[PDB]
Amino acid sequence: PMEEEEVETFAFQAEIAQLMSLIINTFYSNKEIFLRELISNSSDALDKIRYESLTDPSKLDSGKELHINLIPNKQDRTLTIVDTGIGMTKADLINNLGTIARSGTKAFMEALQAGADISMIGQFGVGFYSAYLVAEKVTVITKHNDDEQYAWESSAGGSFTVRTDTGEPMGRGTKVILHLKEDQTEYLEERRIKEIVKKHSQFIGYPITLFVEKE
Ligand SMILES: Nc1ncnc2c1ncn2[C@@H]1O[C@H](COP(=O)(O)OP(=O)(O)O)[C@@H](O)[C@H]1O
Ligand SMILES: [Mg+2]
Repeated sequence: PMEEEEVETFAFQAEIAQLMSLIINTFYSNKEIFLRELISNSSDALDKIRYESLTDPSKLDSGKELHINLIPNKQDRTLTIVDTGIGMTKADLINNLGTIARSGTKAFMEALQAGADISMIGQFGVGFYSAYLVAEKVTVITKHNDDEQYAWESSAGGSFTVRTDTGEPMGRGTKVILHLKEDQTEYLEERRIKEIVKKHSQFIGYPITLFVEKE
């Protein structure tokens, strides 16, 4: 019997859409900082569930281990960053990943126009959008204790979608799936991933593991 799935399409807030266009259509060196930004997000989400669990230990029923996994896939050209952090409810996903204005967005675009390094993006409260330095499409799968599993996705161009995820269940957390641009396949290489984790993400307070498919 044919399955039926609901999709909701949302417009990015106008300056977030302008920032995404600037990130995609301008050459930047130092693109590797995308991974620092996504690991930082995971670390923040791990902190949240860790503290929430102090008030309410049953919040870890959906899984006690607090960690980050990095999964390059050379066959489908994706790099996935998975955490067991707090996750996002549907409302969190729509509000925090594109609809609500970020106070730093205009300042950051001015800084970039004046020649700032793209590394400065996290300081402006818009670090997630660094994924578009290396990815043509991003899919975020997330599960929060309060709610069902959802999938957010965008290829930029001004819009994103949200749907209930019918894929593999996660117990709790977020997976960011980067569909890499053709010229950015270095970020599937185990040596390159280890290099940029060591350079930029050395003080994060949860274990990170890199899973490499046997060649
Ligand atoms: N791995 C994650 N788990 C939970 N929420 C996340 C994740 N990544 C991003 N988010 C949500 O998206 C928001 C935007 O992230 P970002 O653009 O990096 O800004 P910032 O980290 O400065 O808030 C975060 O504040 C958070 O609410
Ligand atoms: Mg961030």
